[PDB]
Amino acid sequence: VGFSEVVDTYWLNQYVLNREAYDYNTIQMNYDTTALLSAPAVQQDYYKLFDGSNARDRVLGNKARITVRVRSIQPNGRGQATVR
Amino acid sequence: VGFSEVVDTYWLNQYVLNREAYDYNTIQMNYDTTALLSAPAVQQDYYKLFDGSNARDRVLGNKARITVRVRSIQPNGRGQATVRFTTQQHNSNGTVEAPQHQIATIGYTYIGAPMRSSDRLLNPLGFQVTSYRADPEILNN
Amino acid sequence: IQMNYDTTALLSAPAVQQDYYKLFDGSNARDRVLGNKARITVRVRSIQPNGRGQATVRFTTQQHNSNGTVEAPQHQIATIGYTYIGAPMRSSDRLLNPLGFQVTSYRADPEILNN
Amino acid sequence: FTTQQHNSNGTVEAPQHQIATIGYTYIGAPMRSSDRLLNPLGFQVTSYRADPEILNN
Repeated sequence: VGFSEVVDTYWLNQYVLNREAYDYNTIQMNYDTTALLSAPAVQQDYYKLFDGSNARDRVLGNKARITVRVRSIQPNGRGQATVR
Repeated sequence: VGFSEVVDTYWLNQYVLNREAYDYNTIQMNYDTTALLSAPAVQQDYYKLFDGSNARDRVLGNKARITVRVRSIQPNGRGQATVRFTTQQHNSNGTVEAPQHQIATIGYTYIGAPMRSSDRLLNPLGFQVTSYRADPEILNN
Repeated sequence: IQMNYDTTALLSAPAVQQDYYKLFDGSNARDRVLGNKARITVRVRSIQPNGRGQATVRFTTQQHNSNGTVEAPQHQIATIGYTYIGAPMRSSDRLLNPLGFQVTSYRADPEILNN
Repeated sequence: FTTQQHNSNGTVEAPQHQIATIGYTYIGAPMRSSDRLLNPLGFQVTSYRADPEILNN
């Protein structure tokens, strides 16, 4: 049975925007996307932002939302870039 | 060891194109259509784009126009999809501005068939945007 | 027009598509007569189905132009024979006609306003 | 044809415009006094529909 700069700046932008932004209505995709674009260490740091009494899910919840936009990204080396 | 979307993308396209686009000559239909395909919260956000001194109606007016086209839409969950599209500005002097790339995130549902002839002939399915945002795409290619 | 043109073809049986394409051919082509000097605005007032793939469309039309003038509006009635061919299998078609609407017969005559 | 609604509070609704399509025949004179004094010709509708008129004027 069983036998049968352009590219990096895009990812850096989408990562920051989705990571930092928040909307009760779309966050499940941004949340999973951020994790998909994060090393387990990073994923955990991110997941923790939605934990405890100060969780983004409780602080913003469905009462407030965060809008994020990237102005400029410039790579600076060997796996490293700055996002403004 | 050896053992080892069609309908929603249409509405999302038509919504973004009509919402983001502008032409003095056709905007009344795109404007009403956008509202018809929007939750009151969303409708208000949209209506406000035509208000004040920076209103699309005053900035573009009948001097400049916006052309919008959608490249690709991919649903990602439970009332949510990503729309990848472009936009450009044309004007009365015959010039064209460089095209921009944008990505919209749309939260949506359907409210069923409407009960007015002026609505059913535009949105029979009941498509409704409940949340909307669109950011510039950064072409880090 | 490029989108309306392709959309019309997308919603038309080959026989109908050809009838439509021909309106843009020859010296009397819409592309030469209207070109970029004049434009046509169309709005539908009412549609009522009457049978088995057939409906009546009551609509109006008017011509606008580059000199800022407008011709008196005309009234027309279309008779449309139609079916559906199901969902298309190309992204360029499904994002325009997912239902498969297709006109199999088409005519539109002037309305005589005997009011 | 046209149609309008009036009511007990003395108000009147805006008139609407409609168009009927009538399929018909005649069945000849009826054989009852209560019918011949109303439809002696035998008029009979065999199919009927009426849709709103769209005043695209």
